[PDB]
Amino acid sequence: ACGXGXGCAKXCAASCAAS
Repeated sequence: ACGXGXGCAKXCAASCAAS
C-alpha cells in the first residue's frame, strides 16, 4: 500500500495495481 500524495510512484509501483 502506498497512499497516493505527491512521492507516490505511478503505474505498478503504488498507483496502478499491476495484476
